[PDB]
Amino acid sequence: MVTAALTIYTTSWCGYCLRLKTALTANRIAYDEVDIEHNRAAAEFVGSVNGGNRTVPTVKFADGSTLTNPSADEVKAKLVKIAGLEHH
Repeated sequence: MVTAALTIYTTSWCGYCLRLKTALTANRIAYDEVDIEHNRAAAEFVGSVNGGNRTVPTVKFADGSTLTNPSADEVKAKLVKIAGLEHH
């Protein structure tokens, strides 16, 4: 029942993504990471949301908006408003 409201794009080819991924996990933020490395249809979509690039730690919220390389603070403050929980 842990609702992961964040769709985070990840790969095994990682570095900078892991930084944010560690931050969000330590911040008790539930996220769902994508299969794009193996799952091609979603990989192409990364290129779409970044705009010709495929930046790893791209997060798409339940809001539909994507944040390419966000700060953990932003994510957490956006999470609390879009989920309407853990806000207070």
